[PDB]
Amino acid sequence: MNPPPPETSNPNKPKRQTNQLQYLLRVVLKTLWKHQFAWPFQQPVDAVKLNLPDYYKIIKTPMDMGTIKKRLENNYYWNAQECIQDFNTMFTNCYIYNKPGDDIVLMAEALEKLFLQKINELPT
Ligand SMILES: CCn1c2c(c(=O)[nH]c1=O)[C@H](c1ccc(C)cc1)C1=C(CN(CC3CCN(Cc4ccc([N+](=O)[O-])cc4)CC3)C1=O)N2
Ligand code: NA
Repeated sequence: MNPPPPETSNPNKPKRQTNQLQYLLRVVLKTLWKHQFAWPFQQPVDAVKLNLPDYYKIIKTPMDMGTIKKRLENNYYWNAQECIQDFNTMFTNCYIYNKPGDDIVLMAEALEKLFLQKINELPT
């Protein structure tokens, strides 16, 4: 079975709008979302439908760009650091669960290279 997916809204979580967060949504997420390698990462990992039965025995902090996209669009975050941490978690899960040189790890590295490309231009 799959665990419950990460929340994308919470009536008890304080939130802000900042230029850094606008940048993360409009530049970083939108650029990675359209990438030809984005598709494994655009929704929570369905370990049943994808035939990764051990996935959630290993990965205890799931994250994906579909969740991140909705958190940004819903204004879930307080600061840019929280959003970067979610991206970092997504990539980490891929590198931890899969083995070095796995095709999916090669995909994640290309997306991560682009992610860092855009973060290097994050505004003040
Ligand atoms: C980030 C999580 N994640 C992932 C995977 C993983 O390995 N590790 C992870 O962490 C898996 C993975 C993703 C990409 C690549 C290049 C290799 C493996 C993996 C995903 C998504 N998905 C969808 C399909 C599954 C069906 N198809 C074979 C296939 C084709 C056609 C037919 N038909 O025509 O009928 C039948 C069967 C291969 C891909 C995966 O396979 N996510
Ligand atoms: Na911020």
